[PDB]
Amino acid sequence: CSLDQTVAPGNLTLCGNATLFTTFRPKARFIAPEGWMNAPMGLYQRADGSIHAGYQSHPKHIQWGNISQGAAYSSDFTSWTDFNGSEGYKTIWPSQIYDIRGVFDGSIIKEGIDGYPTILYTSTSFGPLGATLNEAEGTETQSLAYTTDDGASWIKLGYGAGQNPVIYEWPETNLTGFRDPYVFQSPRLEALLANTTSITNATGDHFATISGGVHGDGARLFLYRQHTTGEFIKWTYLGPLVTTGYKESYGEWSGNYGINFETAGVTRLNPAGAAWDNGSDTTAVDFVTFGTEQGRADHQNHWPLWAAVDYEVRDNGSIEAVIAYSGVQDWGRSYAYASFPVEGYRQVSVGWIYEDDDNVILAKQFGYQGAFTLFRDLFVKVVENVSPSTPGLFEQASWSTKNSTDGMSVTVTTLGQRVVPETLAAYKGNSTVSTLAPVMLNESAAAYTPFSSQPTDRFYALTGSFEFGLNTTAKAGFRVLASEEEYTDIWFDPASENLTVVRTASSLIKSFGNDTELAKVKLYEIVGAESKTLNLTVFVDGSVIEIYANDEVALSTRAYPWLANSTGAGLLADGTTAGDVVGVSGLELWDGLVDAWPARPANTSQGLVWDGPTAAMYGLFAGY
Amino acid sequence: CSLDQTVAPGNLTLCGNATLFTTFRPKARFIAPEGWMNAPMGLYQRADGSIHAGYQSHPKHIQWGNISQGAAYSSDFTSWTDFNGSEGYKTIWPSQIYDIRGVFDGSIIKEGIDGYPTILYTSTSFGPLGATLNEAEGTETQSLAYTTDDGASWIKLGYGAGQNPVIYEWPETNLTGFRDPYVFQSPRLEALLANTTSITNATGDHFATISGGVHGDGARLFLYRQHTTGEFIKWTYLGPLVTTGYKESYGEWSGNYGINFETAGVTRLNPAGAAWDNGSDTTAVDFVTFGTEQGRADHQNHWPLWAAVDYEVRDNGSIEAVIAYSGVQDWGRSYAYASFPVEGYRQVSVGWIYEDDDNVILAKQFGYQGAFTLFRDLFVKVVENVSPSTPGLFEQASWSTKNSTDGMSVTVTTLGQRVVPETLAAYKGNSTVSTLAPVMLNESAAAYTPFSSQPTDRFYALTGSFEFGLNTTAKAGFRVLASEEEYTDIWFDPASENLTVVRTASSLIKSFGNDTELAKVKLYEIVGAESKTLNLTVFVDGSVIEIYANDEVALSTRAYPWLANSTGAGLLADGTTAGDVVGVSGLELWDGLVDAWPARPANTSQGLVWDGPTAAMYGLFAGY
Ligand SMILES: *[C@@H]1O[C@H](CO)[C@@H](O[C@@H]2O[C@H](CO)[C@@H](O[C@@H]3O[C@H](CO[C@H]4O[C@H](CO[C@H]5O[C@H](CO)[C@@H](O)[C@H](O)[C@@H]5O[C@H]5O[C@H](CO)[C@@H](O)[C@H](O)[C@@H]5O)[C@@H](O)[C@H](O[C@H]5O[C@H](CO)[C@@H](O)[C@H](O)[C@@H]5O)[C@@H]4O)[C@@H](O)[C@H](O[C@H]4O[C@H](CO)[C@@H](O)[C@H](O)[C@@H]4O[C@H]4O[C@H](CO)[C@@H](O)[C@H](O)[C@@H]4O[C@H]4O[C@H](CO)[C@@H](O)[C@H](O)[C@@H]4O)[C@@H]3O)[C@H](O)[C@H]2NC(C)=O)[C@H](O)[C@H]1NC(C)=O
Ligand SMILES: *[C@@H]1O[C@H](CO)[C@@H](O[C@@H]2O[C@H](CO)[C@@H](O[C@@H]3O[C@H](CO[C@H]4O[C@H](CO[C@H]5O[C@H](CO)[C@@H](O)[C@H](O)[C@@H]5O[C@H]5O[C@H](CO)[C@@H](O)[C@H](O)[C@@H]5O)[C@@H](O)[C@H](O[C@H]5O[C@H](CO)[C@@H](O)[C@H](O)[C@@H]5O)[C@@H]4O)[C@@H](O)[C@H](O[C@H]4O[C@H](CO)[C@@H](O)[C@H](O)[C@@H]4O[C@H]4O[C@H](CO)[C@@H](O)[C@H](O)[C@@H]4O[C@H]4O[C@H](CO)[C@@H](O)[C@H](O)[C@@H]4O)[C@@H]3O)[C@H](O)[C@H]2NC(C)=O)[C@H](O)[C@H]1NC(C)=O
Ligand SMILES: *[C@@H]1O[C@H](CO)[C@@H](O[C@@H]2O[C@H](CO)[C@@H](O[C@@H]3O[C@H](CO[C@H]4O[C@H](CO)[C@@H](O)[C@H](O[C@H]5O[C@H](CO)[C@@H](O)[C@H](O)[C@@H]5O)[C@@H]4O)[C@@H](O)[C@H](O[C@H]4O[C@H](CO)[C@@H](O)[C@H](O)[C@@H]4O[C@H]4O[C@H](CO)[C@@H](O)[C@H](O)[C@@H]4O)[C@@H]3O)[C@H](O)[C@H]2NC(C)=O)[C@H](O)[C@H]1NC(C)=O
Ligand SMILES: *[C@@H]1O[C@H](CO)[C@@H](O[C@@H]2O[C@H](CO)[C@@H](O[C@@H]3O[C@H](CO[C@H]4O[C@H](CO)[C@@H](O)[C@H](O[C@H]5O[C@H](CO)[C@@H](O)[C@H](O)[C@@H]5O)[C@@H]4O)[C@@H](O)[C@H](O[C@H]4O[C@H](CO)[C@@H](O)[C@H](O)[C@@H]4O[C@H]4O[C@H](CO)[C@@H](O)[C@H](O)[C@@H]4O)[C@@H]3O)[C@H](O)[C@H]2NC(C)=O)[C@H](O)[C@H]1NC(C)=O
Ligand SMILES: OC[C@H]1O[C@@](CO)(OC[C@@]2(O[C@H]3O[C@H](CO)[C@@H](O)[C@H](O)[C@H]3O)O[C@H](CO)[C@@H](O)[C@@H]2O)[C@@H](O)[C@@H]1O
Ligand SMILES: OC[C@H]1O[C@@](CO)(OC[C@@]2(O[C@H]3O[C@H](CO)[C@@H](O)[C@H](O)[C@H]3O)O[C@H](CO)[C@@H](O)[C@@H]2O)[C@@H](O)[C@@H]1O
Ligand SMILES: *[C@@H]1O[C@H](CO)[C@@H](O)[C@H](O)[C@H]1NC(C)=O
Ligand SMILES: *[C@@H]1O[C@H](CO)[C@@H](O)[C@H](O)[C@H]1NC(C)=O
Ligand SMILES: *[C@@H]1O[C@H](CO)[C@@H](O)[C@H](O)[C@H]1NC(C)=O
Ligand SMILES: *[C@@H]1O[C@H](CO)[C@@H](O)[C@H](O)[C@H]1NC(C)=O
Ligand SMILES: *[C@@H]1O[C@H](CO)[C@@H](O)[C@H](O)[C@H]1NC(C)=O
Ligand SMILES: *[C@@H]1O[C@H](CO)[C@@H](O)[C@H](O)[C@H]1NC(C)=O
Ligand SMILES: *[C@@H]1O[C@H](CO)[C@@H](O)[C@H](O)[C@H]1NC(C)=O
Ligand SMILES: *[C@@H]1O[C@H](CO)[C@@H](O)[C@H](O)[C@H]1NC(C)=O
Ligand SMILES: *[C@@H]1O[C@H](CO)[C@@H](O)[C@H](O)[C@H]1NC(C)=O
Ligand SMILES: *[C@@H]1O[C@H](CO)[C@@H](O)[C@H](O)[C@H]1NC(C)=O
Ligand SMILES: *[C@@H]1O[C@H](CO)[C@@H](O)[C@H](O)[C@H]1NC(C)=O
Ligand SMILES: *[C@@H]1O[C@H](CO)[C@@H](O)[C@H](O)[C@H]1NC(C)=O
Repeated sequence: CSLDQTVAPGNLTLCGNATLFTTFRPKARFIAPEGWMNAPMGLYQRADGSIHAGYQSHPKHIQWGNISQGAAYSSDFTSWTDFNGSEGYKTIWPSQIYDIRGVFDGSIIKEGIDGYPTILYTSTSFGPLGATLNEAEGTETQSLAYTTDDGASWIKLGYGAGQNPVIYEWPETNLTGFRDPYVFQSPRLEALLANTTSITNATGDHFATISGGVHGDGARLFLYRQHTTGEFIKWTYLGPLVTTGYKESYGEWSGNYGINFETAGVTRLNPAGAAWDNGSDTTAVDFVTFGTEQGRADHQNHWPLWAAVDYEVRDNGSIEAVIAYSGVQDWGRSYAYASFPVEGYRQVSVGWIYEDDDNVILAKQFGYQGAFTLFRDLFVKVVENVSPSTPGLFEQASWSTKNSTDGMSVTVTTLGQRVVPETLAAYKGNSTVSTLAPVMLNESAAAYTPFSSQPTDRFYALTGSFEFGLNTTAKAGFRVLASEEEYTDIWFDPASENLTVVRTASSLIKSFGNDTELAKVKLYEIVGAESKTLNLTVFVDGSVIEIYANDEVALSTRAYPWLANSTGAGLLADGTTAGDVVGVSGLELWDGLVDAWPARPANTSQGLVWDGPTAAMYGLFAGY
Repeated sequence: CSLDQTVAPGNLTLCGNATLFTTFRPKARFIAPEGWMNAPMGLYQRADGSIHAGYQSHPKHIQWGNISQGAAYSSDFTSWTDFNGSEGYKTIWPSQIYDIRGVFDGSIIKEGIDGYPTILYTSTSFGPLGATLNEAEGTETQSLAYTTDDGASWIKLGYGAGQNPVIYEWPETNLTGFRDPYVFQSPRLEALLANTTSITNATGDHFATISGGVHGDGARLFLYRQHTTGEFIKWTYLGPLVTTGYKESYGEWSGNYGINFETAGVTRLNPAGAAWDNGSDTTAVDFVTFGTEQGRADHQNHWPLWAAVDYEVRDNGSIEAVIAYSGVQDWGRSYAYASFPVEGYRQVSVGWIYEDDDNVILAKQFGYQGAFTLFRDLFVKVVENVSPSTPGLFEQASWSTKNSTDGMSVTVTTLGQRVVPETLAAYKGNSTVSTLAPVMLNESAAAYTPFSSQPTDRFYALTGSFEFGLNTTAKAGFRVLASEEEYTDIWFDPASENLTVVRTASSLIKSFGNDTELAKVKLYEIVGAESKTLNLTVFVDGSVIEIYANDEVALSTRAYPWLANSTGAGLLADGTTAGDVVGVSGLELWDGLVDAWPARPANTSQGLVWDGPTAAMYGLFAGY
């Protein structure tokens, strides 16, 4: 095993465990110290204002198993500190018959058991578990634990009648899944249900959704309500909140609803952020965010989606969330988005970016798998004075339109996402910032034009505003992690409305994924404008490439170039001419970003272990 | 619910939990503080000379489940103190994927991991588990834990490759069971295998048996040897030690070998007690003790047996224990005998006495189930100068015979059992002792003759020597727990060789078992004697009646008389005449015995709990 990054890569499968630990590793974002991670969980803002972030964790392994909550905290979403207790950075782990198969995703009741922060989580036990298997009742249940030390440790309720697990009966037969409880308060839902509480007797101030579906008949999001305020044992099933069809698709802008939901949550937003009104705010919109499985040919069969919904009250005292429009939270290699409330009327969302090594060829050599996305403020994105001649505008696919009284302009509403300002400020302030001169891309434009200032490593951010003609057929964008022989191309093609990440040359190492990523982006044309603009921001962080367009479209992906000098970046141009010109302005490079884990050494591997021959006997975990 | 024991019992099923806690409860023996107990486990003499006793335990329940090690200690086998830690009186419990279904029986390596006492135990996980089910590999494995605080707590080895569980591969396919590891040192077996260690490479000083069987083909005791001295991870399977047939019986004196062995152990004894010679002691005999299941129509389908064995060395470096003669360790409601070494060349055996409420009618009202037997010294019982005209003597069923050179007398050898002297001394010294005049039972004998001194409660011991004519047809014995309306009759009938416990009148409460207990007892007639003698000792301890004959035959059973005055005792006589006389001598009553748990209050119930609806979902434990 040679680690010489000045020559072509050898057979890297001969390299030892964690020998490639630092080679491709993000430095500027949330990531476990080592080993396997997946979904964010247990997210909450603590009493001191800091953020507690949990994650699905399997230390010293590079595949999923014995799944536990790893945890850390931060005052600014950006610089983090690991918890360190008797189980290292874990704070909840399988320990009881009801959760011994895995401590799955859960969410936080801020004022819970004895007034303490309390997690409601999916406690798993034995038996077939999965949307494509014959799962039975009891395999997935929902259980409580609380913390008396602000997340350093959690105490589970006892096992038994009137204690854990607190939710165990399936609300309908033949479920594809029954997990990922999302607990939330909702003045909106309370107001809607207030006239029906005699029917159900459920009057608590917390609601919970559980994600699942029904075999052969599509996904379901089940709504429960806390039966009595201040009491956390009894949760009353109201009814299905979201019901979709077996592999139903709302269309090209909306992914596919698959067969089963995972990590679903419910929020209410207005243009500024989170909305906590009872329905009286006419600018507020109700949203559900949710993962779907088995409705996609690639990306691990997973779509991270969202929908704007209009609530209807059923005669039996339940709520139907009728989908008004439906979109995609991230178009790339991410999933398991969780959102949580943050002071100052914010709702913040974060997901998991998986690797692109699905055949598990170099995972042991990494010594870890997975990272988070950046933390994102959610809000209602409102675009005013939109031209009615914007192509495809009245499809109203993942947005709504409201015509002006005179019919000459439109107001567009959709889900907005932007990186939390704390992270952008910290990134910029710790980076070498190069403000770049604007560039007209015309007949003289090369295919690739390096920026006048270059990155010094694989940790940087770039932004630019690309102004296109209304009938352009030109393509433009950014090339990143670039040398002569390796590079990743991010293109926007206004004629097709497609944002693509072409990865055919991303790496000389042939075992990593190289499929082209694709997102749809609607450039809402403004009344009186003779052009249309794409604001494109890209974060490069080890192997992560995380792309944001117009505070709306997100696409996370992976690139693993071998060569030490595959760090460059610049502008891409295709079919730009004297007549079909792309004006690029607002160009800026941030080199360095932030060291997100200042207390960690460069190599936090503790080695990898094998569970031994019993892993295959039990049949629950891969064992490595 | 009336608790008036001066009148007939009402409907006691209306009584609350643990309302009958003290009514029938043993006071003079080892018993858990409350709830369910079964098999003794983890038995060892600690460095300070005290005895550590573990037991299969399910606190706050009255059926088996979440099975754990409860523990206590004693300096004299007789007066005990509970451990008290974070889990009350438990010291090992289900906590890992490999043992979450139950911490089953295990035994002690005195100088184990890092020099500490170490338990090798059956760690159970999910799946069908049982001799009549389709069990698979992995459901029962064997794991290690060690104690740094003399049994107050145990630390398990980690889960994984080269750690726990340490034995997981089935030695043969289609096992009926794979549990109850019994670890022991054996100069005998080491000497026998010393010439074959090149074949197996197993040279350690500890052996371990694992109890089981093969579907359709009878029970098996599998022999392992520690691969290397001072190392405890690697155990090498040598071969089957004991192989018996599907429901094979050695005869009327030997129970039935059933389909599967449980709690089997291996020892070597001589007339004084334990023998640690390499084979050079010609007075020493190798014994296996073992439970069998599904070879009995009653007594929970369970026989606690023993066999004298002659070891043969196989060509593959394993040992065949060929059964020379075969007997019964206890003929009544006991099972799960464990034996362990005690200083002064002793091997001490103790079992579990279950209740006689198999339909679980009053178990909740008790608030507990089960107790131990008394602790018993094992030894080789040798009877000299036996008359060749002793009926059935040369059947050599559960004994061996050696003729004198002249053929006129025989030496009989069998397994001896007697209550440990520490317990007899403590019992006698703390009791009101009445030494009773001898009684000739003849034509004037009533059916029942009360002793001249009577017990004052349900805690007493009695002994007597019954001298019978060689051709008697008379029966005699003891009546205990007796009033006019309730009593339990213990009869010996020399003509049939049957010791019986008739329980048709044991209690006015009709839900308890009332079947007649039966043991075979061989009165070895002595050359020149014109009579034959039965030495019969009976311990009455709450509901336990524990009977010993001739330091050889043991029979444990249960009686639950309701009336407060059903405590009396005396002599039984049937068919005694002027000519057929039974001389009773050496009569003595010990009233009171010992308070075995002096620190415990009278009622140590902590209430009972229900596991809730998930118990049936998981399908592992009854849930109460
Ligand atoms: C199979 O068997 C298994 C083993 O038996 C069984 O698991 C066990 O289940 C039981 C029962 O559910 C659990 O017991 C509970 O424990 C809770 C606390 O748990 C935390 O702390 C314990 C103990 O910690 C000590 O010991 C450890 C180990 O040495 C140390 O690490 C600690 O530092 C600490 O040490 C100190 O104390 C020791 C003595 O205890 C000393 O020896 C020592 O020197 C130190 O001084 C830990 O062991 C726990 O860890 C385990 O669990 C966590 C997850 O929780 C895992 O991550 C971890 O790996 C371990 O597995 C854990 O950290 C108790 O709070 C709980 O007690 C209450 O609940 C019951 C009702 O169910 C009540 O009877 C009781 O009164 C308590 O409730 C009161 O208090 C709470 C708040 O405190 C209130 O909310 C409640 O309303 C109530 O209030 C009352 O009192 C108030 C105040 O007075 C009053 O105001 C009110 O009005 C009211 O009256 C319970 O004891 C046990 O933890 C499990 N153990 C394990 C190992 O799993 C399993 O379930 C079985 N399975 C099946 C299928 O049956
Ligand atoms: C799913 O995830 C699960 C959770 O992660 C996982 O279970 C966990 O598995 C790990 C890995 O196997 C276990 O970790 C081991 O722990 C052993 C000790 O275990 C006992 O103590 C711990 C910790 O106790 C502290 O914390 C608790 C809880 O707060 C307190 O109650 C205690 O009082 C104590 O508190 C103090 O310390 C804290 C910090 O640790 C402080 O915060 C605190 O303030 C106090 O100061 C307990 O938690 C354990 O309880 C659990 O387990 C018991 C059964 O064992 C249960 O009954 C109970 O309910 C709990 O479940 C327990 O009591 C460690 O000994 C062990 O460490 C060694 O082994 C590894 C190799 O595997 C080595 O890397 C390491 O070096 C250690 O080995 C050395 O030392 C031993 C002797 O000590 C030697 O034999 C050995 O050769 C080696 O020697 C070396 O050093 C020598 C000396 O320098 C030298 O001479 C030699 O030459 C050599 O170099 C390991 O860390 C962990 O306990 C499990 N936890 C739980 C909750 O289950 C599970 O397996 C996963 N499942 C799957 C399927 O993957
Ligand atoms: C005395 O000790 C007991 C522990 O032994 C304590 O707890 C009680 O334990 C008993 C079992 O011994 C429980 O009985 C079972 O109850 C089931 C139905 O429960 C629901 O209704 C009752 C009555 O209104 C409620 O009290 C329960 O509420 C509690 O539990 C819920 C969770 O469900 C919690 O949310 C609450 O907070 C409470 O904790 C429940 O709502 C019942 O299905 C079950 O069924 C069988 O058993 C009886 C008797 O054998 C049969 O008649 C019947 O046919 C069923 O038999 C089954 O047999 C086998 C399985 O064994 C199957 O093959 C069959 O098909 C069949 O299903 C049983 O009756 C009791 O619920 C529980 N009480 C609790 C927790 O409060 C007592 O509390 C304790 N007393 C005191 C004062 O401390
Ligand atoms: C680097 O990290 C790893 C952890 O990932 C550490 O541990 C190693 O982990 C790997 C798995 O990643 C283990 O590989 C597996 O080994 C199985 C056979 O093991 C035995 O032989 C080896 C080699 O001589 C011994 O080292 C082992 O000894 C250890 O374990 C025993 C317990 O058995 C202990 O008693 C010892 O003390 C040791 O701890 C064993 O004796 C092997 O069966 C398994 O099989 C497959 O995997 C490969 C690669 O994918 C395939 O080629 C092959 O076809 C098998 O594929 C399976 O795929 C699926 C299941 O995934 C099935 O559907 C198929 O049917 C098929 O079975 C695998 O190769 C390795 O044993 C283990 N080593 C240990 C514990 O020492 C490393 O130690 C660590 N390195 C360092 C330096 O720290
Ligand atoms: O960690 C559990 C947690 O993650 C979620 C959301 O993705 O489900 C994950 C899921 O897959 C994981 O487990 C498999 C092991 O077979 C592993 O290959 C995969 O990489 C993991 O993401 O967990 C169940 C059980 O494995 C799968 O059906 C599901 O796809 C979330 O729903 C859950 O709380
Ligand atoms: O506690 C386990 C321990 O006991 C032994 C010896 O008797 O096996 C007991 C055994 O039965 C127990 O469990 C059943 C529950 O179905 C209960 O009804 C019974 O009263 C208990 O004695 O355990 C297994 C699994 O339950 C049974 O097949 C077996 O009969 C010993 O072998 C083991 O270590
Ligand atoms: C980058 O590295 C490769 C391999 O060392 C080399 O061939 C190339 O010239 C380097 N310089 C660049 C891309 O500017
Ligand atoms: C569907 O549900 C029932 C239990 O409600 C179960 O018997 C059945 O096996 C399930 N699965 C299928 C494939 O029908
Ligand atoms: C309420 O009605 C809806 C629509 O029919 C149904 O899906 C849901 O199960 C009902 N809620 C119940 C039975 O609690
Ligand atoms: C919205 O505006 C467009 C363009 O003026 C028009 O075609 C459409 O009918 C309008 N919709 C409504 C509801 O008035
Ligand atoms: C650098 O990053 C840290 C950690 O996020 C942040 O607190 C600090 O303000 C940043 N430095 C600047 C803006 O100069
Ligand atoms: C644009 O994307 C869609 C997928 O939504 C695809 O069908 C189409 O071929 C793409 N067109 C171009 C030119 O990239
Ligand atoms: C024993 O008690 C019962 C019921 O109180 C009574 O009938 C009987 O006379 C009592 N005395 C005895 C058996 O000596
Ligand atoms: C017997 O053993 C094999 C595995 O060795 C297994 O396939 C089979 O199902 C077992 N049970 C029966 C009843 O044959
Ligand atoms: C040794 O031979 C015996 C008798 O054939 C056999 O039962 C046992 O399995 C053998 N031991 C092995 C293969 O380790
Ligand atoms: C043992 O003694 C009996 C009675 O004397 C006799 O019948 C039998 O043959 C003797 N056995 C041997 C081996 O000499
Ligand atoms: C009474 O019993 C205790 C506890 O077993 C024992 O130590 C003591 O010697 C006994 N009293 C006597 C013999 O007087
Ligand atoms: C004595 O016991 C045996 C069982 O071993 C039985 O067959 C026989 O009938 C009994 N005889 C009498 C008279 O009790």
